[PDB]
Amino acid sequence: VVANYENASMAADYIKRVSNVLPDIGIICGSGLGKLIEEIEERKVIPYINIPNFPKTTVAGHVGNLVLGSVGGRKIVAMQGRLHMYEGYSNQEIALPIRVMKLLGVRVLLITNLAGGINRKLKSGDFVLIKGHINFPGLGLNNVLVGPNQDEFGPRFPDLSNAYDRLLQQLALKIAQENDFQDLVHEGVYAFNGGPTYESPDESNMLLKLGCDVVGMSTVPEVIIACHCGIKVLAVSLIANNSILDAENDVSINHEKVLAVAEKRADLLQMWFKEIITRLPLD
Amino acid sequence: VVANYENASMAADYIKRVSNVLPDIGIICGSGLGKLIEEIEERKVIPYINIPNFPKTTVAGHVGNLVLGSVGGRKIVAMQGRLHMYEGYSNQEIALPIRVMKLLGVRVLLITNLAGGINRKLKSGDFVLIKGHINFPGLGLNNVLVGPNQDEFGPRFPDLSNAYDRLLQQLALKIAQENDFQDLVHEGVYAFNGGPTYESPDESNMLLKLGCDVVGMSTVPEVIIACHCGIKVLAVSLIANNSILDAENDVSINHEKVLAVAEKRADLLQMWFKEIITRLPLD
Amino acid sequence: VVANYENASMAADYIKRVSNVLPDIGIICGSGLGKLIEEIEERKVIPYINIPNFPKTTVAGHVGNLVLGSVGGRKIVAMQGRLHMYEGYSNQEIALPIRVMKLLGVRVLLITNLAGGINRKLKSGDFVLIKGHINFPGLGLNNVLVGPNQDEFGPRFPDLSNAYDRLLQQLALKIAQENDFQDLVHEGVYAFNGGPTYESPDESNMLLKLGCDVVGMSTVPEVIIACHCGIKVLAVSLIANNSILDAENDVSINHEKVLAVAEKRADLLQMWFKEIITRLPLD
Ligand code: HPA
Ligand code: HPA
Ligand code: HPA
Repeated sequence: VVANYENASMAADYIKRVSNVLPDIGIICGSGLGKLIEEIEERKVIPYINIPNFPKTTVAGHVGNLVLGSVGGRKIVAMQGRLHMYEGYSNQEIALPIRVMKLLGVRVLLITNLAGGINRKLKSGDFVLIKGHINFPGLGLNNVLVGPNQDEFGPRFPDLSNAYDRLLQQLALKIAQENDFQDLVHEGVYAFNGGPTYESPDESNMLLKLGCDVVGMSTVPEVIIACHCGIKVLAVSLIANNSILDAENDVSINHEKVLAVAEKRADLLQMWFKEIITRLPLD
Repeated sequence: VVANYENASMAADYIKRVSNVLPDIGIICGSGLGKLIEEIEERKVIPYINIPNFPKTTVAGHVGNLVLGSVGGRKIVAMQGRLHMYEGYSNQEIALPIRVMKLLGVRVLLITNLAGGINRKLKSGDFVLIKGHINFPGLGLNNVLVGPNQDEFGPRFPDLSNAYDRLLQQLALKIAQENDFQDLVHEGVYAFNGGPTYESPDESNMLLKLGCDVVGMSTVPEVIIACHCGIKVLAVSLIANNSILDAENDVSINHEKVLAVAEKRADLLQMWFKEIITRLPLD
Repeated sequence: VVANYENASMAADYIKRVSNVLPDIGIICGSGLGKLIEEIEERKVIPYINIPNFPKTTVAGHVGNLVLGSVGGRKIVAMQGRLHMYEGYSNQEIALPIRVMKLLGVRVLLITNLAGGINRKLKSGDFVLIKGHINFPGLGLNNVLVGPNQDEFGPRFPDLSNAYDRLLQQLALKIAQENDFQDLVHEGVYAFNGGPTYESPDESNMLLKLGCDVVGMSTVPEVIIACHCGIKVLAVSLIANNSILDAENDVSINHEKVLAVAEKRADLLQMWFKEIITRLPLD
């Protein structure tokens, strides 16, 4: 199923009938960072399998829901259960939910993820406001926009110069200052590793020479689809470990340690994004 | 349809019957740089959709023709309407027209494209004679030759050390000196970004560290297929903008500005390649 | 055919019935480096086409056998006829034979390959014990593990920090010292170029800046599948040429010169790995 104007409209038609919510804000949370989706007020949970033209996620399994409701007086739509390209999903399957968000009226997309630190200033438990990215799949002919262009959503050759909104980064940093955890908040360039293997010690060493501050396996496809159709983006990475430090000390990297860091920071991140949603500018 | 010896021969059989032209030179022009195809003498225009085994281009749309005729006393065949890999075409679809050119008797392939400047010495409106390339799709298992090797056309492991002919670069530079626009002609290494998104500011910064002078979204697949079967190549990039300058000044990159640069330089490039064709060495 | 637990078991069932050999060691040899497969004692040769669920190799042609028997008192299984990803094989086709090796009881995998030298200390005819790798296909969303994870074999996010066993590298180096050819044995980082084109002179220059010592077109997919399911790996590259030297002197790179180097070093490499197999630690 192509993520075109007609197929995305069929999905939005179903969502509009099931919930009265017309959201202005979209949210995609990383694994273990989705507790905020539980406190959505007046919420409607729609499984992916019930939405027309939504991608099939049975092979991977686990949760896959679209949740719509209110947070701090704001109408939002949240993706519960993230689609990652290392699972084998095509460009069309990744793009359709974001373009359905666009047809529902989403103008701001807030994204969180887990990732590894490359810049020696980044430690486990730090946050990174993403101000730019280095897209290795895109350079190697695996860009999420490879294929025919859907002209109703955006241009054939998008400009990514301002994909990460400056004013949204300033707002997130100010809220961190107001609550005195600005000592955990950095800015940096995000490198897209397709995955699913963690970067080898020598791959981390290469990313250090290339100017990468953070490396992860997601986010960049969603940001490009959102920037393509004109949706503002705020992207925040939670640093689970510094792979340059781990290479020097021969310390292993595994998913159990990563999720433990997510649990250590889940509540603080939930409070942070709840206030960001509340403080998002109006018209 | 595989771009094998049998399928390419079926296409060449049709072309040979429709036109008496046996071309020695092949031409592929970038968007907005194809006015020379309008001045082909005694020309025959063959739409792609009429040629057996030629790739289907209806989804992308727009012009797609094979034009055969004479330029300056030389017999040429021109591709009007370029096939780009960011559109979703497979390796086989890209390769077949060049291998059909080979079966028609083409020995020299002349290519132009639009691209962005990385080397700080490159300005908008400059020309770059490509003397080498850095193929990011090829390194990441998306090389145009990935798949079974068609032994009738070339070897399994081609050498790209001399893919860009030295004597053809010298000839193009001499013609520029004879007409006093050598101050616009540079040499450089071409980086292949799969596209279709323009390079982010940080991706341009990485390409500067990697030694890339120019970055674009085409040409390298055609050069590899041509070098595979023994066709000499001359490749010229027209610099639409310097993305390193644009990153420092936060200036946007879009296709409208790119085509305006192509229109600014179209006539000069048409005169240039008309003389290159005329001056190409004989046997 | 997916390389899952059920399909690999069907292949192992057939292999177990055809040969009484329960191997503990697996071997994959590069082109021209497989003479050791001829001296397997009490050996059984099983063509790939006869094994259920084994990938189809008729399009590429040439030899494709699984050989099981004894070397120096050790029970081994050898892949005769290597599957390379530049041929067009999918992730599932590459992975299945290694996962069948795992189900047969293989705990150590020994791999050899031909490659080009980047580090200026590497000359033609040298050996390189691979201690790490830089996987460009993996970074660009062409990792061999992209797709659904087969949980019976390994985790979703594997750690590659110790994919190349330290103790196996020490053993191979000691045997080289015992026979006085340690002056040919180096250590280095292996870069994975998808192929099938040899690296351009500028691509070799980039790999020099990125810290790559060796570049080749294989091995890394097999190492990742083996590390995924817990198989120890020893990987040795034979340097056919130094492409940085060849770029400075404009010397061509072709497969005929590469195979001549393999023939020059075949017997020494056969003696080397025969002793490595004999000296592999017991329980
Ligand atoms: O090192 C890592 N840690 C956590 N997440 C990651 N995603 C890519 N690399 C890493
Ligand atoms: O910056 C650019 N400008 C014009 N063409 C391009 N192709 C890739 N990047 C660019
Ligand atoms: O330069 C080379 N020589 C031999 N094998 C190779 N594999 C990749 N590059 C090379």
